[PDB]
Amino acid sequence: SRQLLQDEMKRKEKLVALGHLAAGVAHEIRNPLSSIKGLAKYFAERAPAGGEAHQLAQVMAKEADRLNRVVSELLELVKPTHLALQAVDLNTLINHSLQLVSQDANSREIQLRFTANDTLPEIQADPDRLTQVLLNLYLNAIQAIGQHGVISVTASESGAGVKISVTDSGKGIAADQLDAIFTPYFTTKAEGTGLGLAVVHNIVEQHGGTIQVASQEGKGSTFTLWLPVNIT
Amino acid sequence: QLLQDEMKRKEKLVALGHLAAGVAHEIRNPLSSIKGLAKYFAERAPAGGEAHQLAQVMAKEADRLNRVVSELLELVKPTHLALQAVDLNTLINHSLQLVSQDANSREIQLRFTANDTLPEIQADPDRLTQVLLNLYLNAIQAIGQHGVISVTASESGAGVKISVTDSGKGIAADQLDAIFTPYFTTKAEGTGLGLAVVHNIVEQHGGTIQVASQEGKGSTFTLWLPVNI
Ligand SMILES: Nc1ncnc2c1ncn2[C@@H]1O[C@H](COP(=O)(O)OP(=O)(O)O)[C@@H](O)[C@H]1O
Ligand SMILES: Nc1ncnc2c1ncn2[C@@H]1O[C@H](COP(=O)(O)OP(=O)(O)O)[C@@H](O)[C@H]1O
Ligand SMILES: [Mg+2]
Ligand SMILES: [Mg+2]
Repeated sequence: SRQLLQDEMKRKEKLVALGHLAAGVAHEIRNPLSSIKGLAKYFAERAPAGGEAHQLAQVMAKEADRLNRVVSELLELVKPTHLALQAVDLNTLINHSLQLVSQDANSREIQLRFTANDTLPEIQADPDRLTQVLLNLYLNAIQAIGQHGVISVTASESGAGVKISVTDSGKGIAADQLDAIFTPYFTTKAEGTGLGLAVVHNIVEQHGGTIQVASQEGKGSTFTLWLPVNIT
Repeated sequence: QLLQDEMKRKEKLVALGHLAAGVAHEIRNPLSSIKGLAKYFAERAPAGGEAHQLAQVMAKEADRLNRVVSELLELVKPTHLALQAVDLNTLINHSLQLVSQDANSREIQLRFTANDTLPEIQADPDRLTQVLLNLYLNAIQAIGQHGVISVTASESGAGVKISVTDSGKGIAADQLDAIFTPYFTTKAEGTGLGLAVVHNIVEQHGGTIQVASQEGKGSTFTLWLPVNI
């Protein structure tokens, strides 16, 4: 028995270690990309405007920024699961996230809607990762509405856990794309990282919850989150 | 359930491979164009100036990013096969036995007939067992209760064919290749990595996997593996 546990512990250790080394390699990819992004901006600025050199240098800079954001999200995904659990009231966390996105919503003329239920029970979760998830969903919704929209967030008690649903009024998603939407590296945006919903899924998986989506193209979309009241 | 954990770890390694190949593609298409732009700016700029040196620096940086992405890919590259002689009858039986209790409780019938004349192939038993377990679990999920699971093994050419047929719930034909793509799944819970592991192991061995499915009727998955790699 002593050796068998030593064994299972060793296989688990090998997977987490591979994750740690992968995070390091990703951090080292960020360094030449950041160098490339800076040097491509210099060349774009110094190059004669309007020409092919200027266009190519600016496109390459934009691509290097997109690549740094892709690599940061990849690091978030490859990193071993590390959750700082805490008892959190969801109303306060949701309000804080909404206040975090308020300026960008008002700039684009998008309404933030959320009603709080003080009856709502506290959940065992990592508040920073839940923020990173809510913000990713909010950003997706904002990009999709583009202007003149509304975001409705609600929280309710489902069995044991809670369901936070974020509904937008944007372009929606076709049923054909309704499955590749969570697939890594898939995006319909030229300045998009197709890893935001991958990160959302990973974080909600580490929390033992579920992410589901219901969308009608043009009408809008709704992302529903189930998070357990007790992590165990 | 320590088996379930080992399965999950294999799924995570396959996922890391996919993520790495994706970042590599996304990083590599621009790289060549950046290196050319660097070369044009450097030839245009006077020798020794700041634009010249910085252009060489940008080129070297693109080459270094290629080296680092190659490193990530090599790190997630799967270990070579532990090639050993395997009697597939014994393996299929052990695989079904690892599923015996869950199939029994969920009212699932396990049917296999062994051919004594079936040759023993050079393969990795643990990985083949992983492909079999993945196919079986997917099949049980396809039908919670009142189903039958049929496995057949046969010689074919210079190889062997194993077919897993289930009553299940069926998969439409409009989504056939996409079933093998990693992170692809038709259930709310669950990863989309099982058949990704299956395909990775089969292609590692040197064989092929094919699917047949009638909606509402059931699904058949066929594996061809070589006798000597
Ligand atoms: N609220 C939404 N409304 C419409 N489409 C959405 C929404 N959220 C996600 N999507 C779709 O999912 C794809 C993947 O999103 P994600 O993985 O977060 O990356 P990105 O936001 O960079 O595209 C988007 O390109 C888009 O097509
Ligand atoms: N034999 C089958 N019968 C019915 N549906 C299947 C079968 N095999 C795979 N599927 C569907 O395709 C998805 C892809 O399988 P897989 O990648 O293993 O995902 P999972 O880990 O959720 O089982 C499954 O989740 C299931 O929804
Ligand atoms: Mg996004
Ligand atoms: Mg599966």
